[PDB]
Amino acid sequence: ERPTFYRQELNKTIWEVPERYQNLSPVGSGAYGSVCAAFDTKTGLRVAVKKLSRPFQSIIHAKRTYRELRLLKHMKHENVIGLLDVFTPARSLEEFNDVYLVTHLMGADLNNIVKCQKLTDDHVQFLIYQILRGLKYIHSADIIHRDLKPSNLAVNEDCELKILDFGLARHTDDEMTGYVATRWYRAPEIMLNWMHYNQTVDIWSVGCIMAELLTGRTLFPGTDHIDQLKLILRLVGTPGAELLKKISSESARNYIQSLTQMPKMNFANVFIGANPLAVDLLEKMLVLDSDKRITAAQALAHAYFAQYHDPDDEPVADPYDQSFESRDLLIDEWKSLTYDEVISFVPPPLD
Ligand SMILES: O=C(Nc1ccc(Cl)c(COc2cccnc2)c1)C1=CC(F)C[C@@H](N2CCOCC2)C1
Repeated sequence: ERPTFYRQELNKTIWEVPERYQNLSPVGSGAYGSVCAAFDTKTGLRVAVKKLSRPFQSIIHAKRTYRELRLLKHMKHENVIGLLDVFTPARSLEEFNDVYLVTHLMGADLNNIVKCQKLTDDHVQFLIYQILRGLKYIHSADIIHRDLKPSNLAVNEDCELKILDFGLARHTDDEMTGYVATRWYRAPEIMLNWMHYNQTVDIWSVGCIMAELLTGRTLFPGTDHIDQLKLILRLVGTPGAELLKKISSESARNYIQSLTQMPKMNFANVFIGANPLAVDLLEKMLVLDSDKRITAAQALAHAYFAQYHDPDDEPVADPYDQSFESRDLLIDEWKSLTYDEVISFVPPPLD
């Protein structure tokens, strides 16, 4: 009933995997887990196999593992990463210490593509169309990516795009400091802790990515947070009273009122020679007030995507029960939760 498992030490971590996974080759590790490329002999797919580093070490660890499983079990979209397989070598709940996730192997991101390929406006259209299509799906289930960047967008040779999160790491304070790609794509409200954030933080990141595809250059390469806010605000303008009032942090509100007031720039003179439709969409994405930002759903109807848009083939997600996000549980409760879900996984119909 249970497939047979086999052992292999790679980089002094033990991998126990069903025999159907062959030719395991390490691709990356990080505090939260290690990844291998593999060949699934049962489907003829090349796969990535993520083994979670100490999945139930803390409460906050055990919850995180439960969170990633649920997410990845829910996501079934062309432009979003799907789960091909999840497994444990544990034979019971008492043995359960280890969690392995299987997806389609990605190889080449948008950061590979913007660095090493001349992109036409049609290429930018197709790329941004697919992110927006994926985000419409992610957002309709109330899931927020929070970390959209070119290194989290997976792109094949026909320019076809999947949203994932490659992040194997902790997301600390220093990793966000300095001249770092980990902070260039973030919405200003979440970068600076301005207010309680929402879905539209993802849209900010899309406008950041999109700019970069049009110019082949980072839109906001801040040497630090404050220097990144000065960049942002130079492009889009210092806020007025209406937005100032919405920033819950009085301390941070006091800082943006220190700044010499600036008008929103002429985007057609920042983005010299762009499709005026690309320009227009950028101005409706890169809006400081997240209440005023265009949504994915509204963006898929923008004239800039007329060649791709089909309102009959841009689906929403199924209802996602996220009520667990507001419960306190013990490790063994998260672990058992995770376990039901492992033991319950039913494969994609081999498409
Ligand atoms: O992609 C995820 N996890 C994941 C889960 C399993 C694996 Cl194997 C991977 C890595 O895939 C690779 C690795 C190396 C080379 N090619 C492909 C990643 C995500 C985890 C999340 F918790 C969230 C998530 N994301 C949420 C927002 O919408 C998009 C999906 C994606």
